[PDB]
Amino acid sequence: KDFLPLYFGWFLTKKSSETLRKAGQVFLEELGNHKAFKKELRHFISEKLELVSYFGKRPPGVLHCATKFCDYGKAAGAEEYAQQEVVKRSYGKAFKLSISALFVTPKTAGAQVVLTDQELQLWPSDSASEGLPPGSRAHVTLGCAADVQPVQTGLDLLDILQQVKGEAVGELPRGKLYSLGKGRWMLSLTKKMEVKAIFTGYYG
Ligand SMILES: Nc1ncnc2c1ncn2[C@@H]1O[C@H](CO)[C@@H](O)[C@H]1OP(=O)(O)O
Repeated sequence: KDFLPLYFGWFLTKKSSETLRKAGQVFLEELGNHKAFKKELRHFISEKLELVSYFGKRPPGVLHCATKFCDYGKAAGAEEYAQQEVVKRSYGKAFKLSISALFVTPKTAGAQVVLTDQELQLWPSDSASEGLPPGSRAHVTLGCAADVQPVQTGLDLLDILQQVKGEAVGELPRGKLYSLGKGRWMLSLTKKMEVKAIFTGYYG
């Protein structure tokens, strides 16, 4: 047949990618320098940690929010995903993604995406997902620790939302900082950030 992409997703514009990337960097700088984070460094790893370097594996270019990992058809449900009318119809079209929070764990750094009803139509329907609304996994990856694979980022977000399912420990310029234990951190943005993106397929 025609082989599918490596994955489908929304790919941020240059502009939006810059803006979100910087926001992520600033968050990492602020968080690592924050008194509340320094107290819990023993629950984060095994003197201050520079989190921008810790998350050394970062997206090189434009950022994205993946929908369905297809691995060129080899992944289960890949064909069944690509054949959908709403996918074929939305291919190449513009969307705005809403960023609700930035998060950090011992494994990944990322941004939480809250999909619109329309965008959720593009979310795949193939135990981490249990109990949470559809599309909760939706994220943009900002960084990964050396031996992590950024499939981890989605799992990390889901685990975090399973927790949030109390009171702020800190105040950052962009919002409230929450300490969720086990080295997990969440910045809830006072103002949700809007990024512009195009739905398409990555081949690489
Ligand atoms: N098993 C998987 N399930 C869903 N998405 C995956 C995946 N493995 C890789 N991906 C996504 O596809 C890319 C493969 O190069 C990764 O960057 C990852 O994007 P992500 O960072 O947004 O999660």
